[PDB]
Amino acid sequence: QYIVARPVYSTNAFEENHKKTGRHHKTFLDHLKVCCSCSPQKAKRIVLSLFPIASWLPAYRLKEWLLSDIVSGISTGIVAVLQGLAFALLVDIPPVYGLYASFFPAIIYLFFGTSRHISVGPFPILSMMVGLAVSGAVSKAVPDSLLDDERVRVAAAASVTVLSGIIQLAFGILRIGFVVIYLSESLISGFTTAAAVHVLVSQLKFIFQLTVPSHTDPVSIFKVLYSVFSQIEKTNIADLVTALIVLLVVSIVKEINQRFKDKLPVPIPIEFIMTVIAAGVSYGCDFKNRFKVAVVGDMNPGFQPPITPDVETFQNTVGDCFGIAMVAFAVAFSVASVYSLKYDYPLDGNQELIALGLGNIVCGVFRGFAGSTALSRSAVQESTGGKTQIAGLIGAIIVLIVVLAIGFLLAPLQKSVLAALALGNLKGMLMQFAEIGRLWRKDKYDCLIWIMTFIFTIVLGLGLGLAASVAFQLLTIVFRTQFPKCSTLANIGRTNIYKNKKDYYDMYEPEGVKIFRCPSPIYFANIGFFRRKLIDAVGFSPLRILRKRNKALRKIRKLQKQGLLQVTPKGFICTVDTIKDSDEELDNNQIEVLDQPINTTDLPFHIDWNDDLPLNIEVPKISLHSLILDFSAVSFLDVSSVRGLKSILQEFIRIKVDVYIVGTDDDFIEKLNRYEFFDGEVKSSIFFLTIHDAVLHILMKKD
Amino acid sequence: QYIVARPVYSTNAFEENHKKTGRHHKTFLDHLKVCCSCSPQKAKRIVLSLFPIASWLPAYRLKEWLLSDIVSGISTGIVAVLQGLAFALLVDIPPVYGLYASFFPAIIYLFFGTSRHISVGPFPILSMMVGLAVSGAVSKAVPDSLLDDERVRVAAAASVTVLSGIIQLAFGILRIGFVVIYLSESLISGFTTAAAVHVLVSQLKFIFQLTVPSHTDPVSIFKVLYSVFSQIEKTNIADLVTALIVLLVVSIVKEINQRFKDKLPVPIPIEFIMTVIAAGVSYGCDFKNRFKVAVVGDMNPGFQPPITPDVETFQNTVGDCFGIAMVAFAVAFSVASVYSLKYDYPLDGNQELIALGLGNIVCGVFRGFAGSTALSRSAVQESTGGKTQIAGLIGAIIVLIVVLAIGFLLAPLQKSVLAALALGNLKGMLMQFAEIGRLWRKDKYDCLIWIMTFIFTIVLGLGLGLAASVAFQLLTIVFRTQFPKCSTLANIGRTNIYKNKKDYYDMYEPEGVKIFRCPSPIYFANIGFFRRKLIDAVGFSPLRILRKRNKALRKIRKLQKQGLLQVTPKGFICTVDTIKDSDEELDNNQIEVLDQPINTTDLPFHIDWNDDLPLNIEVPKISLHSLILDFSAVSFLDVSSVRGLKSILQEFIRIKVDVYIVGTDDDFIEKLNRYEFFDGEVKSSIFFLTIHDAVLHILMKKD
Ligand SMILES: CC(C)CCC[C@@H](C)[C@H]1CC[C@H]2[C@@H]3CC=C4C[C@@H](OC(=O)CCC(=O)O)CC[C@]4(C)[C@H]3CC[C@]12C
Ligand SMILES: CC(C)CCC[C@@H](C)[C@H]1CC[C@H]2[C@@H]3CC=C4C[C@@H](OC(=O)CCC(=O)O)CC[C@]4(C)[C@H]3CC[C@]12C
Ligand SMILES: CC(C)CCC[C@@H](C)[C@H]1CC[C@H]2[C@@H]3CC=C4C[C@@H](OC(=O)CCC(=O)O)CC[C@]4(C)[C@H]3CC[C@]12C
Ligand SMILES: CC(C)CCC[C@@H](C)[C@H]1CC[C@H]2[C@@H]3CC=C4C[C@@H](OC(=O)CCC(=O)O)CC[C@]4(C)[C@H]3CC[C@]12C
Ligand SMILES: CC(C)CCC[C@@H](C)[C@H]1CC[C@H]2[C@@H]3CC=C4C[C@@H](OC(=O)CCC(=O)O)CC[C@]4(C)[C@H]3CC[C@]12C
Ligand SMILES: CC(C)CCC[C@@H](C)[C@H]1CC[C@H]2[C@@H]3CC=C4C[C@@H](OC(=O)CCC(=O)O)CC[C@]4(C)[C@H]3CC[C@]12C
Ligand SMILES: CC(C)CCC[C@@H](C)[C@H]1CC[C@H]2[C@@H]3CC=C4C[C@@H](OC(=O)CCC(=O)O)CC[C@]4(C)[C@H]3CC[C@]12C
Ligand SMILES: CC(C)CCC[C@@H](C)[C@H]1CC[C@H]2[C@@H]3CC=C4C[C@@H](OC(=O)CCC(=O)O)CC[C@]4(C)[C@H]3CC[C@]12C
Ligand SMILES: Cc1c(CC(=O)O)c(=O)oc2c(C)c(OCc3cccc(Br)c3)ccc12
Ligand SMILES: Cc1c(CC(=O)O)c(=O)oc2c(C)c(OCc3cccc(Br)c3)ccc12
Repeated sequence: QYIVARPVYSTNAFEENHKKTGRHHKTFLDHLKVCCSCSPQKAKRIVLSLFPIASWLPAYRLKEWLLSDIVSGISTGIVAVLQGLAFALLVDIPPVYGLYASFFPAIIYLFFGTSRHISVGPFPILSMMVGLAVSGAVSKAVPDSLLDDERVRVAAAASVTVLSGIIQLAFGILRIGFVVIYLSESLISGFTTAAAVHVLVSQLKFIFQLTVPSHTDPVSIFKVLYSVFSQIEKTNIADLVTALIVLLVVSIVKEINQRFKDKLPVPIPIEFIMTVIAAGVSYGCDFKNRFKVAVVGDMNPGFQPPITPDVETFQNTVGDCFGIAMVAFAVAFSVASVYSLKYDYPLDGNQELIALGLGNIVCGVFRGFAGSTALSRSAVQESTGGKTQIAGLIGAIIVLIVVLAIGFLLAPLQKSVLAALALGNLKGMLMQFAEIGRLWRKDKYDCLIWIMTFIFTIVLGLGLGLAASVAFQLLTIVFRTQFPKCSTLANIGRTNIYKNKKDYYDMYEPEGVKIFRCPSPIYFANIGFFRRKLIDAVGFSPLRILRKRNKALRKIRKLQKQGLLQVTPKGFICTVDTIKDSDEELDNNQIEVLDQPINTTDLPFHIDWNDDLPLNIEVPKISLHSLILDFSAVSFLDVSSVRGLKSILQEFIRIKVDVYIVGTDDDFIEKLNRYEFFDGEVKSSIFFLTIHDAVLHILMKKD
Repeated sequence: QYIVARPVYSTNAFEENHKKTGRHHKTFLDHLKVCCSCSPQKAKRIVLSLFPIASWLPAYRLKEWLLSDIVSGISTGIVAVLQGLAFALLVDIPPVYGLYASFFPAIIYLFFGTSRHISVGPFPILSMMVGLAVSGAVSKAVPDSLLDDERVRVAAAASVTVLSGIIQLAFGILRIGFVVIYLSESLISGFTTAAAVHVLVSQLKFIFQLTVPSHTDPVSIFKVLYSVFSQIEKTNIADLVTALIVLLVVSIVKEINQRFKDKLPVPIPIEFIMTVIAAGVSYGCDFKNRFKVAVVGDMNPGFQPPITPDVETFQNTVGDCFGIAMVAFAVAFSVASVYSLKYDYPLDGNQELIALGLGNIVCGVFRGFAGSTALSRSAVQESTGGKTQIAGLIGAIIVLIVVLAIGFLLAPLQKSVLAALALGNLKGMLMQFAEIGRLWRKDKYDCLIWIMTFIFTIVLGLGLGLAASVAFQLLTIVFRTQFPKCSTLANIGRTNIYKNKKDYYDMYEPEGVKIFRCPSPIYFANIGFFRRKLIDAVGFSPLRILRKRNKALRKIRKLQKQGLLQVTPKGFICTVDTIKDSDEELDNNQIEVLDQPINTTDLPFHIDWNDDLPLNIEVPKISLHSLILDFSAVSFLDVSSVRGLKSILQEFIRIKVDVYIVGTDDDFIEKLNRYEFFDGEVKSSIFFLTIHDAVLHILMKKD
């Protein structure tokens, strides 16, 4: 049974009775001293962190990993070259550079990445942001045949990717890799759904084989839809039907692969065996002159010389570069986190940012585009049996083999099989659409975040949609605690349990005592509402009572000066039957005098202010004689709430009702001590430990 | 003394023992029914709210107000015409329209405003924002002698003010007048400081009588500084010296007016006598040909015909219109709130928005600009003795008299005495600069908001700086609770008081029990940090323990299948001296099997998992056998934190350690019931009332 026999504490007698350890809080000098205190072990640890490869390469086990690693590397390399060919078209650049986006960063990641399962490269939505940023750049560059336009587009892509990599490297160096926590789960869901719809709309111009002008940021998806639906009559029926059949069978075989896992190890690489089928069917049968199907151009073999990034493209695409870098880092961290949790190894987000930045910089310098890990490719690599990043090495080797020697294949490719392959990974993100119902029935509040994120992204394009969604998500925090369900507490069962005042039957509030609870932190957006709710719950504005008391005191002093009232130690003689009620109206610049606290030290009679006054003065009465604030859920006050709380406490103290604050820990009172909260009026003895402690102290003091 | 004797409760037995009132929460149908249920009393109340004038005109007391009201009206009218002349110059439009901005809205406010002390009109910040919006509008309008430029500027000003009034009216209709609470006190202070610097820089082109191009939003103050400092040699020494002397005398007299209040009622109207002596000195002595001082042009008497607002200017300045409307409403509410608190009358924010919108619309339709209440003018009107809005009527009457009959005056005005008068009321706002020190020594977190607001406003111009600062402040809200000071609790004095684990000496944690406290709400930005801190405090990742236990069970089952181990009710025979340790490496797509909950029902021996296992299995031991989460400060969980909490609770329950949640009220458990938090695993019996209740229940269950 709950049995306690302790003295009543008030966090002041408690501090005296129980001494503290007196821990020294960390200053600013010692922090700098300890981070700047270089040591050989610290240097070795920081170097190993900056070069994670040396951490695990000597620890590689050469018996149970090589076969699985090489198989996964081959499979992920094939899927990576196919995905690069598909994704390079989203930027309206020649597909050759796609191989670079699937080759250069991954190699760099091998020597700087900390994860062990993801497969670095391009993923479709990042490619779409690259394309949007490029279309913005070329349309804004001041001017000083189509191959020239393609070359300037690829130059813009390289520049934008180099700047994105520079931004990622700068973020990683500054050790601000904790930014990824500002993106909620609901915002991520909404962004994934909107991105799914965006990629579905953007692949249409390849499924139908039409020509669309490169649209811009303000409203992109709807413009692409309009321009692609205005020219249905100019479609290619053969390309449409082949895209539909390959997409349908790819989805079917993906469903079979997901359904059958135990009986089917090393899942069927339908992508390779089907791109080869499409290539073989196109070859010989000539789906380039018998039909008018667009075909991937002749691949020019060999690498390309690096080009310095353009300063003008840096200047014109800064905000979109910030956006693309943040999206890339967030996607990579979210993809790697699941595998890290599954296999239980440490993950360094900041090192991930550094590796991504270096990979992006290297790839962009060599005419590629921004890269990360792709969920579909990473899932393929892991499920095939990927163990370490050596699978990434084998994938890069396969991509290099394709880009160097085996390049005249994939040349008769249908240029729509790639689009269907890219869009076939849309099952998860589109099926995620069934999240409005769950959130609405669950929380009714994160559903608002999801819907607003979806609408904002769809309207604004992913460059600005993410930022607007983040702003709205941050605003929803203030929205949640904008109107706290402030309540009045009361005793239950004549014990030390206190609950809401409209929830039970055998309740008993102590006489002249009202207990208030505000179950949310009080900051700039809450102090007004908290003050209004507290005043309404109490039943009277303390300032009004104080002003009325001051006016009554002034009237009494005036009557005493006129001699109509004689001051006695007990009461007054009141040598008047009835006065004419010559109430005075105080002008401006003098009403503030009524705000001052009342001190009747001159008058021997201690006026009760609650029974009655001579000559029938107003003097409104108050039954409440003590107030306890249940600050058990208050988590932080900064400035405005502190000023409001100080004003409220001064107002209550001045009308001669004590106020007690209950439930706060030592950290809260320590923090409040800095705000100059305490002074000659609001002492430090108003803080207590538990509501029952406060009420017991009140009862002891009163009688 | 603190005496209590009650049974141990767990918010489930407590619910059964103490029945609830069963209050019916308001639905969506009843809310609509009650707001749509029109009633004659409700209609009368809503009409009186929509026309607050009829509320107080019959209640006017024509014995003690009329003299003070008329005096205040005359004084505020003189100061209002002077201020309008000064402020209209900030928009680079002829000063005539300034009178309109000081006349039209105020009259409208008389029939729609609810405040009783403020004086409606233009204030220099709103004029500057109008000027910036106009300069943006004319520079962006597609094209289809100097007076034509002035006429198009005034047309743009009228259009932008009409749109701002429309926005204000729309906001007031929608009853969203609570937006004004999103602006903290620190943000307000920073904005006022930056705006003081802005007005000081923008009055320079009049302080010296030069010519400056109308700069734009991106960086305005610095551009004006450069273009005004490149032409110091083209100044007017007479204008400079006269502006300096009028500034000096007005500052000195303001100082003596603040210092001397009791001995000097109805404060000296220094502005009126100063401008009249400046005009008299200019007249006759001809400060227009003896010197080259720019003067106010010949006033064209009479009103002007209304012009329809321009659609092109409407669409070109939507965002700046939103910004100016919000700034105007916030300024008016902040100015009126102080007086409402001083005189204790009801104040309606939504009605204030409606009145401001109607006034702005009427003024803009009649060729004026945006209007609000100015702190200087309102303070003058109140301190002179203003009692109600009739003083506003008298001020509007004086302005009308000036604009109709006495208009040839103020023509020999010096066009810099007005600038000096406008800038002389800046001391009380520039003295806010000494707020960085107070905040830094006080809170160290709102000082960041103040500095960021100052920098953002200075760099970006007010219209964008306000929005950027609001976004940063909303981000700071998350910043405060991004890294909660998570702590471990322990008993104090062998009683029901629990405190931090590094703050006392005679502490006693119960055996195998760790109590965790997270003193901040857990949302998307906190669940990862909370989980990491909790796991670190406990000392082991539960998932690792569960996986190792599952691996050990699989190995034991394999040995039993091979027959090397014989299962007995107590222990095993273990018919092997030592095995070769043929540890198996589980491949991918099968590791998740180790994640499944443990269930050794088939084996009769209940494995303790803490003493020892045959054949020297790893099986890490855990001393902790019960965990209590002090959810006394948790205020809200939405989705992501709920998912993380469910995962953590499942992980802990599966490794056979009970988990209890303590301190939450009925509202929190009711809310958590919706998130599908409870199921067959995490029952509803894990919630308790107090930490001592939880530990007492643990002790009772254990022994
Ligand atoms: C609060 C929620 C609803 C988000 C706010 C939505 C606005 C930011 C969107 C909605 C409608 C959009 C407009 C809809 C149509 C157009 C026309 C469009 O012009 C073209 O047709 C350009 C063609 C070309 O040059 O290729 C330029 C963007 C614009 C003004 C859009 C700008 C962005 C707007 C205002
Ligand atoms: C979230 C809120 C804003 C509700 C969404 C409303 C939509 C139904 C509206 C808002 C913006 C509108 C679009 C604004 C601009 C365009 C582009 C316009 O096409 C062009 O300008 C032609 C391009 C060219 O040929 O250069 C066709 C109409 C369309 C898709 C509009 C279709 C209807 C849209 C999507
Ligand atoms: C976390 C921080 C450190 C990352 C910021 C990214 C910088 C590495 C980028 C972003 C803005 C870039 C600048 C944007 C604009 C210019 C002006 C440009 O000057 C010109 O020659 C202008 C050309 C013209 O306008 O005619 C020189 C490069 C520079 C400094 C850029 C250099 C690279 C900068 C600093
Ligand atoms: C995330 C935190 C830790 C750092 C964020 C820093 C950025 C918000 C700032 C830092 C420097 C800024 C840049 C400084 C200089 C320039 C060049 C500027 O271009 C010009 O100088 C144009 C001049 C002309 O047109 O005459 C465009 C803005 C930009 C890219 C700025 C963009 C915003 C930047 C990257
Ligand atoms: C991160 C915090 C601390 C500061 C916020 C950074 C940006 C929001 C600001 C800082 C520097 C600003 C830039 C500074 C200089 C210019 C040049 C300016 O162009 C001119 O001055 C053209 C006129 C002329 O120079 O003749 C256009 C705005 C711009 C790009 C500014 C845009 C807004 C920027 C990037
Ligand atoms: C704390 C940081 C983030 C912001 C403050 C930095 C300032 C010291 C810099 C940043 C942008 C600069 C401005 C960028 C552009 C211009 C416009 C330029 O206007 C002109 O007349 C240029 C044309 C010419 O004179 O040839 C004058 C300098 C100025 C105000 C610069 C002055 C110095 C500024 C304000
Ligand atoms: C729900 C509440 C918050 C409503 C708030 C009001 C504003 C959002 C409305 C009121 C007036 C509206 C404007 C009134 C007139 C027009 C002209 C209209 O026509 C054009 O400018 C296009 C034709 C052309 O090119 O001339 C475009 C929308 C716009 C700017 C409107 C945009 C939306 C505004 C600002
Ligand atoms: C704050 C909440 C309560 C309401 C938010 C509404 C605004 C953010 C939206 C609603 C309607 C929008 C307007 C709808 C239409 C247009 C016309 C658009 O111009 C064009 O379509 C130009 C097309 C061309 O030039 O061909 C410019 C933006 C604007 C004013 C939009 C600006 C953003 C507005 C005011
Ligand atoms: C394009 C894409 C694909 C297509 C493919 O990989 O083939 C996918 O499968 O998953 C995605 C996921 C899960 C995404 O969310 C990650 C995220 C985390 C934090 C902030 C933000 Br913003 C985004 C974003 C894009 C994709
Ligand atoms: C122009 C101006 C003058 C000049 C004069 O009247 O002579 C003044 O004296 O005070 C001001 C104050 C105190 C201002 O802050 C009010 C505010 C409240 C809430 C949000 C925001 Br954003 C702003 C804004 C402008 C002025």
